[PDB]
Amino acid sequence: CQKINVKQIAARLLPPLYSLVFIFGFVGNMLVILILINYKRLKSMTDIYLLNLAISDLFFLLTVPFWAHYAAAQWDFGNTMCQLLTGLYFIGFFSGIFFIILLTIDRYLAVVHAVFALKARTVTFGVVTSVITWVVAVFASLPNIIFTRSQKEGLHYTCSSHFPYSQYQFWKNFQTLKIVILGLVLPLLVMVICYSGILKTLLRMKKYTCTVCGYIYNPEDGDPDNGVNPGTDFKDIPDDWVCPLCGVGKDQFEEVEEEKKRHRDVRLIFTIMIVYFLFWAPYNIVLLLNTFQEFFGLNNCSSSNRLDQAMQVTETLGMTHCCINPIIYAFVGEEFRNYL
Ligand SMILES: Cc1nnc(C(C)C)n1[C@@H]1C[C@H]2CC[C@@H](C1)N2CC[C@H](NC(=O)C1CCC(F)(F)CC1)c1ccsc1
Ligand SMILES: [Zn+2]
Repeated sequence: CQKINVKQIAARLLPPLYSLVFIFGFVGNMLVILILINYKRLKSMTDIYLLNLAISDLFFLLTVPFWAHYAAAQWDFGNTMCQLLTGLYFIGFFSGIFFIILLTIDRYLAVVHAVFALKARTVTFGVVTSVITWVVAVFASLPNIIFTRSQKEGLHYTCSSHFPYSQYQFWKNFQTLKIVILGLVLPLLVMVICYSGILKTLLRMKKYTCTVCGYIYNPEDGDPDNGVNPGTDFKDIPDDWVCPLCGVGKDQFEEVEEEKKRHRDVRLIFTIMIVYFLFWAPYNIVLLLNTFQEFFGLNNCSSSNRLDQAMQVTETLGMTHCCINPIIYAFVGEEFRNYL
């Protein structure tokens, strides 16, 4: 068996691709950072988390031109930069998802537990949680920065991670589960718990009109005369209940179209999380497949080279995501459109 040489392809394909993701990302993110302070004026907890999410992206973007040069030639920046850039990449990766989860839990706290929302959703506490988030991200990145060095291999310089020989398999497995759990498994649980909890709180809030007379059932008012307590969802009401005006069943009732512009905050943060999974989930799956190829997949010569190739391709897609977040704000968020 023998591995494949991708240097010839990558030295042609990666430098113009990376440079453009950089141009479009640096410009895109700086526009976001500026508009959040100079127009939006950081009024809520969302504004603090979205700001830090754009900083984590810029941190990721700062490393991009260095990767473009390394792909095209070699590592001409030394050891200091090698660790410092792999650092900003990891710190930028972890804090990025960490702030998306904090933007998810935030919407779960605003929709559900509305009484606790107004009580504990300050700008000062938002900054405090943000300081501790950037710290946790650093500690998560820390082992990966340490085992990264820039070494000369024959006539070429490299900037890669080299785990300790004696415990090579343990660090390979431990770092795989740390990236996969904190980047896919953990936020995926948060996306399931929160958004199903938000949707069930939203659903209760919907108003239903009688298609016969026009009676609008408000959940907040209910129907005490017939025995329907206030707050109760229309769907949750027994079928035997009739219209308090004409006397028709729940079947001859339709959903009132909603101006989901309150829920525009929920609709945007949902797109940030969903689109994060289109760029980062393919890499996270392949990472688990490549590390656990023996006893959990195909360990053969051909399949291993295919897995390593798929890992580079899917980490290239994941990297591209740092320039994608402004496009979501430009389309989903009506506020960003109003600035132009
Ligand atoms: C070079 C280059 N050219 N284009 C890229 C990407 C921009 C595509 N790069 C480099 C490849 C490397 C090294 C720094 C940064 C950027 N990448 C981190 C990978 C990391 N993954 C790992 O360290 C795992 C590897 C497999 C394992 F050992 F089994 C477990 C750990 C990571 C962390 C968060 S996302 C990816
Ligand atoms: Zn009626």
